[PDB]
Amino acid sequence: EVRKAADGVTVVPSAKGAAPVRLQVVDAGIIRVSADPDGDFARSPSLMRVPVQGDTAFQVAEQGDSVQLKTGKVTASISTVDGHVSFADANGKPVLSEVAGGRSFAPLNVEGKQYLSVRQRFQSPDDEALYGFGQHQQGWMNQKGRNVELQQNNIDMAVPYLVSSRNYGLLWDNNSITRLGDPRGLQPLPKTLTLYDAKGKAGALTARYAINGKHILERRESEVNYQYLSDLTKYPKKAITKDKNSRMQVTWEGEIEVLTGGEHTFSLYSSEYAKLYVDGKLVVDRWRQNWNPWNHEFKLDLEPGQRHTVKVEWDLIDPSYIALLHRDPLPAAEAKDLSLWSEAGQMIDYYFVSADSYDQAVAGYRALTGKSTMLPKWAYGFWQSRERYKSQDELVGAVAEYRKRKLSLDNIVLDWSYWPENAWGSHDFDPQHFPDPDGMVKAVHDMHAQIMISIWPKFYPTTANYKELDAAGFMFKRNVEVGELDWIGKGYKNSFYDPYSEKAQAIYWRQINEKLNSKGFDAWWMDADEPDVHSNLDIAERKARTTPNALGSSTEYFNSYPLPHTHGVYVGDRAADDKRVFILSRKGYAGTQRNAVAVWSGDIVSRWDDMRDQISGGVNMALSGLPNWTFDIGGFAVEKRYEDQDPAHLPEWRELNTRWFQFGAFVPIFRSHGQFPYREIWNIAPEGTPFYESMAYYNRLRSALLPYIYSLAGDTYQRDGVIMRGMMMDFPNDPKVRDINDQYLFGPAFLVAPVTRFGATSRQVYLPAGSSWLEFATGKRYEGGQSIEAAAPIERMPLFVRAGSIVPTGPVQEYVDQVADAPLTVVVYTGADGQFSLYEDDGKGYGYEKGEFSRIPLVWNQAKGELSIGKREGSWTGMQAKRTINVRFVDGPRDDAGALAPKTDASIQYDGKPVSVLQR
Ligand SMILES: [K+]
Repeated sequence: EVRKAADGVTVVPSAKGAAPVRLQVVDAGIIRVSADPDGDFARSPSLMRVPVQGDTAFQVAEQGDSVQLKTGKVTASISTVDGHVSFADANGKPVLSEVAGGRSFAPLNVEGKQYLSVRQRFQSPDDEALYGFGQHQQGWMNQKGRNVELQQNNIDMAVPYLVSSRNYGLLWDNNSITRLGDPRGLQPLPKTLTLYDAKGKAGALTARYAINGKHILERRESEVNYQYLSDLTKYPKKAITKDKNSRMQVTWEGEIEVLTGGEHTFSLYSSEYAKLYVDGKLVVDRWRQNWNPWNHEFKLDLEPGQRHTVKVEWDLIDPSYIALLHRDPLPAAEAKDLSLWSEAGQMIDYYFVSADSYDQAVAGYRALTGKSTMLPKWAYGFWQSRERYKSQDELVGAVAEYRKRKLSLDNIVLDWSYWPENAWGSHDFDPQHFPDPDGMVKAVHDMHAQIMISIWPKFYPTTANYKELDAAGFMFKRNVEVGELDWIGKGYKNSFYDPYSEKAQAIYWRQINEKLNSKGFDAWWMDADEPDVHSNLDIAERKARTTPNALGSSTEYFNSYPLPHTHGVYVGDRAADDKRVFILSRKGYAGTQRNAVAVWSGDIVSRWDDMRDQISGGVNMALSGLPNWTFDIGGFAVEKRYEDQDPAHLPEWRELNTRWFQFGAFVPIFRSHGQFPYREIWNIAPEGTPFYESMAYYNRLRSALLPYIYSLAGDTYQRDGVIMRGMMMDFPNDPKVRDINDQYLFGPAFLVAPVTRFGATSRQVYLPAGSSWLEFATGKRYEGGQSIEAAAPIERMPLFVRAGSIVPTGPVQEYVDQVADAPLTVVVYTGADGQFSLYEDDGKGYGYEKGEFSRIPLVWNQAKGELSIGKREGSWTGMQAKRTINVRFVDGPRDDAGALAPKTDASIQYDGKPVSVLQR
């Protein structure tokens, strides 16, 4: 049967067991595909979707084995035999096809409900590149051929939108644990491997337990598994020590042999120090803080009948976590497919986005899930934070010292534990350490800074606020019922609230409005919203302690917690006054950009590996659709050699933080944070060192680049754009940029290549083909399509500017708008044609929604040597009707290249009427 609707068609395939399939035209280039064994297409209401104003017109043709739906941009074909869908572009060129017979549905019976675990396979060629699907920690730029599980965790963020080099995007509308690649996930070591111990006896590896390097006991183990709290009960009791000094060690040693040949993948999930050798070669060498283990993946080509040695070396403190897990190759018929799997839902439901560019793929995500709210302009200046300022004098003193040193600072952050110890969730202030919070806020504001404060979803059962939420049915009960104690003092019972209902959101915000917003705080730091009820619980317990919610089970809704949670604060803060909202959330999700939510990569560590990993994490985050993203400059948690401030390791501490500070100055939000040692510029290193010189320079350069940066921020809303750009976005025809994991573009102009090795004074940098490049620090010109050894002394990061870039700049400022009516300096990097439409607005309220913004077109014609400043369009409260515009040309080596106050070459008065500036 074929049934036509006003917005698409439903096909009931003739083959036995093939599911009915429905197509809906959302817009000319956006097609919804739903497949449901029952044929009714009933699902829980989508959380990520917003309505779309689109052209839903289409034509139908029915020919033989297929039904064709045609829009102005797409032809979608449906098999009448098995229902499989294939998409072609306007010219009939194939873009993406489902696998015929490529759907899977399996029953899942949990929490009194019935769900389907669903899988869709698509045909995928060897040369397809894939990006997005959230923000992850393997250092993978390209996701092709990789296995990636969406499971909200401290440092691992789920957003189910994927982008392809084949000119499409896919939104997978499911809120449960989800898998790209292998639908099975990671297996215990012996499931598809034969094991031999250190004496060659089959069936186990040899495990040895030690305290302070002294052997305690040895035993055979067929699994390497202390992954979660429930697994720790098997750790040998005589091998445990809780001394403040003392450490523990475990080794596993033996050999593995596979049962089927091919590419095998692995994860060493670990905290504290962990090494792994295969065939004598070191393949994992990692440190994380004991309470935040994560996956460290590797892969090997292996064939049956051949043994390979394995040696795991773990050095830990109580408690720490480890697991060695494995995936064997999929069947050949499946192994090359693009596969998407979800644990719980009602049907397969996804959206095909036709995309002539990577930019258009991101724009389709914003159409489907919401435009990205504008953030306040001050959010794009420098943020200073600490875990934690322990008194209001410490916080205010940090602001005062930035001002005394004339460094640039816009925003200061107050972390957790400002409340009385036994009153988490009251939002009260301990008067010993915060005697006058209203005065704290006023003192910060009087120094022209904004203040953000930590608010968790966490409540102690003794607080009035807990009891209010609980009496209304909006407190998860299990964590308090089992008596789980947190880490504060002697340990406190606690739980987290249920954000899914609008009544819960109203209560949560009302408590915060009365206690905190009334005091003038500017921004909300919405931490731990995975939610992180008790760290390192197994997944069954995380689910049980967050269920039921107002809509259903935490199995159906495992990844969606931050969306309603941040929504409630966004709506309440926006209703309370006319200023723009700012939220920093530890997790994003599909749609969170519509609630004025920036995100960060979580409690990563002060390690060069983690720094490097954030480059590909940030690029994939932007291609997933979330444009306001940051990290802790220098890392969150630190090894003992850094916390104890061992002078032997001070040079590396300073060099890591300096390189990471250079990098942070060129990501969407610029923010210093972390655990002790203190992270303010002068506490990293004193004035006189190259570290201080470097941090001060990039701190001030950021303020001069604000006109450029904020124009990009305007276009995250106006043009559904991004700020951090993968190199493939602007060079989609250069295959060499598809897999490079340590370079990116900061807007259209700046190629950024952070230095991630101790003692490096240079690094290799690949310059994309098709453009020439100007070295920011010197003006030296380099042709595209080459790798160079770029100079990188401790104090400077490799930075190159694309020929034809127009970069609006201003004077160095200690805070946003310090100098009112500042002159604008347009810097033109010559060598090709270019254009840049400068967006400006009041930076403060929602007037831009009603058209209160201006655009000044800037056009550079390389043949003529002419910068055209076009007619201004639009106006806003506080706009400069007449203004000074300086112009500076960089066409090659120049002595003041990269200077904070460089020489200008022309200066004109602009009143909105078009004006031309010639280089000759
Ligand atoms: K507001």
